[PDB]
Amino acid sequence: VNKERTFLAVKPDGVARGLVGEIIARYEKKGFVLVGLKQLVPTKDLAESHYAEHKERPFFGGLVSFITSGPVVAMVFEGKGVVASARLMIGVTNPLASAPGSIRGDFGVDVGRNIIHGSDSVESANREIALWFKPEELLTEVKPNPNLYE
Amino acid sequence: VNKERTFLAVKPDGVARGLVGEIIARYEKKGFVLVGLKQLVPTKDLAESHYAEHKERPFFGGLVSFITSGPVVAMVFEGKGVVASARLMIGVTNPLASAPGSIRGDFGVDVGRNIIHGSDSVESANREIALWFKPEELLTEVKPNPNLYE
Amino acid sequence: VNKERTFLAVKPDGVARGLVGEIIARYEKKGFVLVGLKQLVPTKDLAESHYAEHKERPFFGGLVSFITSGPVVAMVFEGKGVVASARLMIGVTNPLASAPGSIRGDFGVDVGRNIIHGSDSVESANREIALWFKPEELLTEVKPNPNLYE
Amino acid sequence: VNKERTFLAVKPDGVARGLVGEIIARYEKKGFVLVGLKQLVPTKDLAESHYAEHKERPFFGGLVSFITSGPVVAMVFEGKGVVASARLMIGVTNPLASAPGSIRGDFGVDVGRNIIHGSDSVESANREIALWFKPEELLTEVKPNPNLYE
Amino acid sequence: VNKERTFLAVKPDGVARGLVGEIIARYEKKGFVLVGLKQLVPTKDLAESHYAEHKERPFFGGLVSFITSGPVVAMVFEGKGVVASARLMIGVTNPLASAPGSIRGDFGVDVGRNIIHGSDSVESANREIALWFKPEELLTEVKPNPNLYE
Amino acid sequence: VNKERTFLAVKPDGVARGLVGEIIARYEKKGFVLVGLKQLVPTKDLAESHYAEHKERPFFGGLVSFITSGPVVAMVFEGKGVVASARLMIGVTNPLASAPGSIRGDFGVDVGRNIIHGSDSVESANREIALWFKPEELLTEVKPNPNLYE
Ligand SMILES: Nc1ncnc2c1ncn2[C@@H]1O[C@H](COC(=O)CP(=O)(O)O)[C@@H](O)[C@H]1O
Repeated sequence: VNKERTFLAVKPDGVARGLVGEIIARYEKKGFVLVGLKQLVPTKDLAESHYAEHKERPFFGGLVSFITSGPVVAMVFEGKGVVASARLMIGVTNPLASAPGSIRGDFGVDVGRNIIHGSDSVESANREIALWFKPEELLTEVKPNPNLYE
Repeated sequence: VNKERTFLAVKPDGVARGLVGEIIARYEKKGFVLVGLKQLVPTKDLAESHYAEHKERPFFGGLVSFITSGPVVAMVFEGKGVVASARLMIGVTNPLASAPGSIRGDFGVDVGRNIIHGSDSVESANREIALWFKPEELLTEVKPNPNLYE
Repeated sequence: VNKERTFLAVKPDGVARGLVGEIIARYEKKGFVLVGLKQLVPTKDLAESHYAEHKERPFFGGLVSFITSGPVVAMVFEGKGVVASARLMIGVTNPLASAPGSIRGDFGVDVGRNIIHGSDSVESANREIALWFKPEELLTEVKPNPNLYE
Repeated sequence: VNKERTFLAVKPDGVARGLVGEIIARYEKKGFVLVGLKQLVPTKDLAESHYAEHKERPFFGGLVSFITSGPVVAMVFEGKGVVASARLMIGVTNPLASAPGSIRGDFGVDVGRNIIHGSDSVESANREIALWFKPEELLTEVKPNPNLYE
Repeated sequence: VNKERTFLAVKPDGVARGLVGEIIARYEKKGFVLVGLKQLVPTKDLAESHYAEHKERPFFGGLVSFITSGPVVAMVFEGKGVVASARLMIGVTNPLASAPGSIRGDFGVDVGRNIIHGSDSVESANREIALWFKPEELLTEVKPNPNLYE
Repeated sequence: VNKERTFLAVKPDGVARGLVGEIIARYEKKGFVLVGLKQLVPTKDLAESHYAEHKERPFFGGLVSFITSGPVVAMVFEGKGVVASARLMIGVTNPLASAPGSIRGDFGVDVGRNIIHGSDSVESANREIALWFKPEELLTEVKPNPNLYE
C-alpha cells in the first residue's frame, strides 16, 4: 500500500550544520509525502524510549546526551515502501562506509554524528511515529499523485 | 540586533509542489537559524487572524479559503535583519516580476499562487509568530554559526 | 491568459558547453510547460529568417554563420507572461552585465556567445515559433501543475 | 569505440514531474554527447514496436497505453560504453531498490512510474534509435572532446 | 581584452563555513579561468598591505586581525571584464542588501563577515595579484574554451 | 584518529572541464577539512616520483605526460578515515563502472581521463603529501568541529 509511513529525524548535528532543507528536499524529490513535521529539543525520556533497543550498549549514555543536546527536526513521510527506501537514501550506520549519493555518505564522517535517523522497520516506524507525534499533528488527507503511482 | 525573528510560511501551493526543503535550505545557507518549524492545516480562525488586515477587502475570503485548503509548513527564522532579508530573498508579490535568484523569481508564475509568505515587518513578525506558534515550540537557546557575526 | 507561448533556443555555444539540461530545468522549475523541443543544426535560410530584422546591419552575417555552425536546441514554453519572464530569466544582452541568478549572469562572459535566445515579445514569439516548429511538433493538450495558477 | 549510442526516453511521468532538464543535465555532465532530441506524443504502433520484447506479457498493454498517454522526451546520447553507463545512471527496474545518486533512486517510488527508459544493449539501442528517430534528426558531426577521451 | 585578471579571496569565515568549492565553482561555471590558487594564513604585513586604503580607519585593525585569524583561499581568475563581473557576482558590501543569486546575497548576513574579497578595479587587481602571488604561481598559458569568446 | 590526511589531485582533465569547485565542495560538505591547496603545472620530476610505483610498467610514460600536460589542483584533506573515504567518493578506476553519486561516476567516461587522483592508503598519502606540498603550505592545528566528531 502507498500509505506506509516512516519516522525520520535530522539529529542535532544535522540541524546545527544547516542540512534540514537539503534532507527534506531529497525526500520530496523522491516522491514521498510529508505528513508530519516539527522542530523540538528531545527530552531525556523521549531519547531513551526512542533508542530503547540500545540501552544496553556502552555508547547509550552519550547517544541520549547528544540527541537531547540541541534541536531535532522530526518528520513523517508517506509512500510505498518508504521505510526501507528512506533507509537506502540514508546509507548505513557508519557514514564513512555510506556510499556517495546517500545522506550519510555525502555529509558524515563519524558514527556518533551521523546526521539523521530513519525507522528500520514498519513496526519500529509505527512505534516511533506514535512516540514523537500526536495524532492531530499528522495529515489524514494525502491524495495519491497519479504521476508517482500506477 | 542579531536576534530579530521573522515568520515564514510555505503556503499550500508551495508544499504541494515540493518546495519545502528548497526554501528551508535557502534560509539555512544564508545563515539564519530555525527557531520554530511545523506542518499544519490552518484552521479558519487562524487564517482569518493571519489576514485580519484584509478582512474588509474583497479578496479576503479567497486568501482564507486557500491557506486552509491544504498543508502549510510554518517556520520562524532568527538572525540580523532577517525580516527584511527574508522578503528580499522571496522577491516581490508578483513572481513574474521577481528576479531570477529569488524564490518567486525561480519558482512562481502567478501572484495568486506565490508559494510563500514572509512577515512584512518586525511588528507583523512578532504578531504572526505568537499567532502561529506556542512559546514551547520556539527555541530559547539559539546561537548561530560562530563565523556569521562579527 | 496562461496560454501565452515563447520561443527559446540554446545556441551553438550553450549546447557545446553542456547547458541544455540546466536551462530546460530552470524553465520547468519556474512552472512553464514545454510544448515543443528538438535539436537541429539550423539551415542558412532558417537563420536568415530568424534574424531577418537585422538583415541590413553589418553583424547580420556573423549571427547567421554562428547559429548555423553547430547543433541548437530549440524549444517552446507555455505559461502566464512566459515571454517577458523568459527574458528576465535569461538576463541582458551582455552576460557580463547580467545579474547572478540569470542564465547569462551565471554562465556567460561574451555578448557574441550569449548562450541562449528568447523572443522579445508575443508577436516575435508567434513568428519565431511558426518559423522553427511545424504545428504537429507542438502540444495541443497542456494541463500544467494545478498549483501554479489561481 | 566512443561512437557508441543509446536511446533514452523520459516517459510521460518524468515529463509531467518536470524532470526533463535534470535528466538531460546528468548525461551532459557525465560527458556523453546529445546527438538526437525531441518531444513527441508516441503513437500506438511506435510504442508496440518499442516494447516488442513484452508483446506476450499481460503488462504489455499498460506499458503501451502509458507511454502513449502524454508527451515524451526522446533522446540519443553518444559516447564510450554509453549504453551500459546510461542504465547504471538510471538505476534498476524498481526505483525503490535503486541506490541514491541514480535517477530512479533519487526521484522514483514505483515500478509502473519509473520515469525513464534506456536501451538495455547495443543491439536494442540501434533498434530503438532507428524506431524513434529519422536519420536527419541525428548529428553526424560529433567531434570527441580531448578532455573526455584519451 | 579577455586577458584581464582579478584577485579573489575566500576570507576566514568563508573557508570556515565550507564555501570554498561553491565559490570556485561559480566562477568556473561563468567561464573565467583559474590562473592562481592557494590556501594560506595571511601574515600581518600582508593583511596591512592588502588593506592599505583603510590604513587610517577605526575598522582597519579589525580587518587585519580577522583576515589573519585563519586560513584564506587566495585565487586569481582571468577573462573578459572579470574584475567588474566578479564584483557583480559577489554582491555588495552589506550581504543583507545583496540580491539573491549573488555570493553574499545567498550566504552572508553580516558586513563584518561578508565571506569573500574581490578586486574593485584593474588597478587594484594588478596590485593585489602581485602582493599575494609570486610570478611562478600564475599560469602563463591560458587559451580558454572557444565557446566562450567570439 | 581524526587527524588522518590524504592527497587529492584534480588532474588536467578535471581542471580543464571546470570541475575544481564541484570536487572541493564535495569534500567540504562531507566534513573533511582542507589543510593544503594550490594550483600548479607539475614538473616531470614530480610526476615520475608521484607515479614511482609504475616506473617499469608500459603505461608509466602516458600517466607522466598527461599529469604534466596542464594545470593541476593539488590538495590535502584531513579527517577520520579520510583516505579510504575519499576513494569511495571518487568511485573506481573506470569511470564507466563508477556508481552515480561518485565523482567519476557522475563526470567521467574514460579511464584515461578519470578526473582525479586520491591516495590509496595512509602510507601513500603521507608519501604524496610530502611530495606535492612543503610543510609550510599545510595547516598545523585544526581542532575537531564539535558537529562532525564525538
Ligand atoms: N559504535 C557506536 N558508537 C557510538 N554511537 C553509535 C555506535 N553505533 C551506533 N551508534 C549510534 O546509534 C544510532 C542507532 O544505531 C542503529 O542501529 C540505527 P542506525 O545507525 O542504522 O540508523 C546510530 O544512528 C548512531 O548514532
